[PDB]
Amino acid sequence: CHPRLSLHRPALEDLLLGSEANLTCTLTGLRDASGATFTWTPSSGKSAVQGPPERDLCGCYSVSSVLPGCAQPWNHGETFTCTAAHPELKTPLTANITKSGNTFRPEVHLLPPPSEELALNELVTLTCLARGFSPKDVLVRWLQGSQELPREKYLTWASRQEPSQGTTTYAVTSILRVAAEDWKKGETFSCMVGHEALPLAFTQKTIDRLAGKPTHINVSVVMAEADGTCY
Amino acid sequence: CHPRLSLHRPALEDLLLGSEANLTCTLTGLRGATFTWTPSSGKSAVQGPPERDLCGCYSVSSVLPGCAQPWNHGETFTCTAAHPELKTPLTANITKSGNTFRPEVHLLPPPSEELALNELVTLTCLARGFSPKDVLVRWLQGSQELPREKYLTWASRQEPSQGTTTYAVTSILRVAAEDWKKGETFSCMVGHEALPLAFTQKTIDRLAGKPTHINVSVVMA
Amino acid sequence: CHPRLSLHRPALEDLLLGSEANLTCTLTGLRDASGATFTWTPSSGKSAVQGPPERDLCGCYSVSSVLPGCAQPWNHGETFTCTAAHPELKTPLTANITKSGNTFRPEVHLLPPPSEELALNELVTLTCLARGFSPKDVLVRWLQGSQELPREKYLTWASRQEPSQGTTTYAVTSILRVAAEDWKKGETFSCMVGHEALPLAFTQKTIDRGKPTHINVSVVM
Ligand SMILES: *[C@@H]1O[C@H](CO)[C@@H](O)[C@H](O)[C@H]1NC(C)=O
Ligand SMILES: *[C@@H]1O[C@H](CO)[C@@H](O)[C@H](O)[C@H]1NC(C)=O
Repeated sequence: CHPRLSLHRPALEDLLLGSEANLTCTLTGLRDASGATFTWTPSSGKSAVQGPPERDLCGCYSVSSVLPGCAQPWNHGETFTCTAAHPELKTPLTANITKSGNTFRPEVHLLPPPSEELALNELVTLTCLARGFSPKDVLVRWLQGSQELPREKYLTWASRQEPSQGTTTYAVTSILRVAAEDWKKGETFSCMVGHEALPLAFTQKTIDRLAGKPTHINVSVVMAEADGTCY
Repeated sequence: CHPRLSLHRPALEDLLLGSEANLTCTLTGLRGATFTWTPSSGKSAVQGPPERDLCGCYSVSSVLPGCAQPWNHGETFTCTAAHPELKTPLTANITKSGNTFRPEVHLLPPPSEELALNELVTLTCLARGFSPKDVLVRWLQGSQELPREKYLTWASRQEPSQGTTTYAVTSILRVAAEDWKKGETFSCMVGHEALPLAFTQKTIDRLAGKPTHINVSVVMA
Repeated sequence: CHPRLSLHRPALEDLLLGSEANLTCTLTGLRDASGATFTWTPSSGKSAVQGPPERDLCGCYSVSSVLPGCAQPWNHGETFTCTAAHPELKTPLTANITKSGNTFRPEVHLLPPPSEELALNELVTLTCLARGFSPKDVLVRWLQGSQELPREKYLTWASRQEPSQGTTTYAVTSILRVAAEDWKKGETFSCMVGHEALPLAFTQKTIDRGKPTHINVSVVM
């Protein structure tokens, strides 16, 4: 039915681990096609190419656009605007976007395997929880030793909003299943989280067999020459 | 503009808690209609009193109630529709699932980095490896069941193995530090179709993360 | 020496395990005619079945009245009624039943094994104790790991009334005997209790080898 125009933030995986940074601005409710060419208030190379539209419920057309090169305006704190001229409305429709403020940084925790899984000796599982961050975009990757595991080895849920104790924050989880022989050989596994509010955009926590439910605390302290003309 | 038919399995919150379990056939059109159910069951249904969706065709539903024992008994249900815009009647059907699997539930203790700020401790519940993807999760404190507005549970994704198809789901609950240091206990419950007694429970308190022995030695040499 | 009529309740195993519900109405005593007219005052269509020709002592002919489908009306608060009239007893009589109020939730403990047999290394006992619930209807089941043990590997007493201050609460016990190799190896067990005052119909406690922590500190000069 009637058209409606929306704006979309740049993807998180391209700002952290990438080079290019494309914004995008779509408009649904287009009948077949139109002569809409968009307007963007910083216009340094506005290669706003649209391409073939997509089909909706019972057959409809929706066309969009992009704009490249958005690292330094998006992180420095610029502003953007998208608007297009089209038939099926009175006034041409507009939209604006800005990098958010009033953010929080995530608290990352890596939990050891439960004690019951260790006796069966088939596989174990390691849980990675991130908690209390204000925008809802995150990245979770795993490492074994120092080598990154491929994406199809683990499972990550989505970011959701947790019950309120003040400001509104979010959370996420992930699990990885590894062979129970390697847990006793002494390998290490570690979890990485990438978020906007962190200082260098990534942080990590690490766990192996000794650190984390050890059933053993051994510590030796040797203090050598306590009466020893300290200068 | 376009016709469509569906069925739906009865919801798990009604199959497990209070047995009044419905079974829904929808039709999305009329851009007047009669439905027919092949198991007799005596009690007839009620038609939808026909809301609209997606800016378009107003759908119409009809619900056959009182079918909680033939669902678990292994019976089969089909519902047959009719409409002016339909050339033939449409039919579809639904059965109970076969070759189920039961879940494995774990409750993990809070990380020790968290106890140093004196605000709130975090408990984590995980359930893994069950074949039909429908599940329930409920938390407790002692015996008092907590209201649902106090925790957060995720959906039920599919986990990456090569053997079969299995699923998993998580949940967190943040309780106060003063109640944690007193020795209050907390529990996590999971409900599944494939469990024999329909519920399983795990609990925790401020012990059971503490280590079993500590060896310190100070050498003045 | 002649009985009068009264009315029983549904079985808790059937009412909790999701299957069905019945309701029984009985008189007996003498081998007389089959004009035992059982009549139910509320009846949603499917009325009762005049039951099997059961016998009791000196030919005391018992037949009963049993109706299916009694979960939702019993649970939300109806008030059922049974009336009867006999060829000998042509003077009719009636009884009533009602789901109770004034409920309390149970408290379940599991207790570790008995140092005397902890040294003997032959067999160990685990005792489950429930206490303080309002009707005299419970279930007890035992588990190991995630697997349910059969009902022949333990014993359970009946629920006696406990004497204490003011109100009438109840209690019941059960014991389980298991060999020592898996008990010292680290296998775990569970005790479950079903009761109609709990909001999710069940609770469950588990036990395993509750010890304190060791601390060794040594100074070497
Ligand atoms: C952004 O647009 C909204 C309406 O779409 C308007 O209310 C708001 O003032 C705009 N903000 C700026 C900074 O232009
Ligand atoms: C009923 O369900 C079966 C699968 O159980 C399917 O193969 C069939 O197409 C369905 N419809 C019928 C028999 O009309």
